[PDB]
Amino acid sequence: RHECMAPLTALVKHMHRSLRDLPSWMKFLHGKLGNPIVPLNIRLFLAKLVINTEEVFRPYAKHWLSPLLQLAASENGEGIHYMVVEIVATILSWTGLATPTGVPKDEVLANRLLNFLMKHVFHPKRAVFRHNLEIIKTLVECWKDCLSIPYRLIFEKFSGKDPNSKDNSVGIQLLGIVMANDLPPYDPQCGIQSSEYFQALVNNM
Repeated sequence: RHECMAPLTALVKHMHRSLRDLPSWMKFLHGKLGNPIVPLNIRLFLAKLVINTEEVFRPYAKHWLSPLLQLAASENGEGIHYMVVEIVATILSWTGLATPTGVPKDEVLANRLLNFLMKHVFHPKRAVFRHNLEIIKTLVECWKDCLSIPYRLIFEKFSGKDPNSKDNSVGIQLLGIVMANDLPPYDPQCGIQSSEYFQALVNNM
């Protein structure tokens, strides 16, 4: 809870009230954020400020998302996954008002964050884990454009070593949640085998 910057939020609110690029000392911030070469502390400061004041620069999300998007990628000290979930929720606070489809880079970074989340979608508390579950639910039900189901590693995270343990069921749950949308059940070019990829399902059942 690094908090020594509330007057920055106050002045941002005042500038919004006292006053499609809007360089109200803003494009300077966008440039200093777009480069992924800066100590992570400054990234944390700007992340807190945008998390507090996204509503000010609402008619600029179509350019705001991409530097934030690459900031989310490779995000490596007060708990990294915390700020990860808040920034992804804030960047998903809109659905059609801004979307990651204009450049190949946005789909690339969307795939990267997908990989990170699905390799890290678990918590023993089973409620914040469920919280992650509706996070994936919301993102898959909103975007459907930059999304690219891997079908390779998800195979073994639902299948596993075939134990009696209740470990891989998270994979089955995430498959069901993402398949609540109209996504294809299985891409033959993905998952390599694409045939016994469901045999693992029947063994798990």
